[PDB]
Amino acid sequence: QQCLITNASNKASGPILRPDRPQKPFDKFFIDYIGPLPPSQGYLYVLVVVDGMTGFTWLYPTKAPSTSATVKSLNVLTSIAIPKVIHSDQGAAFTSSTF
DNA sequence: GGGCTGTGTTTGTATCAAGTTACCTGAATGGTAGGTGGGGAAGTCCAAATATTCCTAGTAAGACAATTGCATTCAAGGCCTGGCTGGTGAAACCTGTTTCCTGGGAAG
Ligand SMILES: [Mg+2]
Repeated sequence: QQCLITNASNKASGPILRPDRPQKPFDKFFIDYIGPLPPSQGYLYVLVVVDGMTGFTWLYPTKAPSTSATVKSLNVLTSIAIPKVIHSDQGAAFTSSTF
């Protein structure tokens, strides 16, 4: 067990999966902060909410990727309509028990 | 002559600290190798200190004049002291919450 946890596999994973598109908009949002960018107006982080139906991006810049900076960023966007599913990454701000 | 407040002397216990230690880790030491910093010796040049006089300006002084400063008296106001009332500050009790509090940890 000194040689099992250092050598890496020479066996690639198989074919990638293409999951199907949803059949309506407002079904899957794919959200991920970008940044730290170069600063402007006291902003560094930009929430990016892509619709999984189309590609229709939504931008909601914030000061710092906290939980509450995301929550008010979607209250603008939940004013439009309500999604069923929101995908993300396992972010520092999304995995919080508050969010 | 008397009085008031400060002061002192003695006791008990609670609290605070003194005590000794157990460990356990943090840190404190020992032995070494390396390079670097600094310390030391030198020199041409550099800046200040002196010896001088000279002249001049203001320093020093003597006189005078008048204001100010001082010392006293006057007048009363302001503040200190105390007899009193009560509203809050503090000490003891209880806690939930909040924040930290480094510390570790995950994830983008
Ligand atoms: Mg990301």
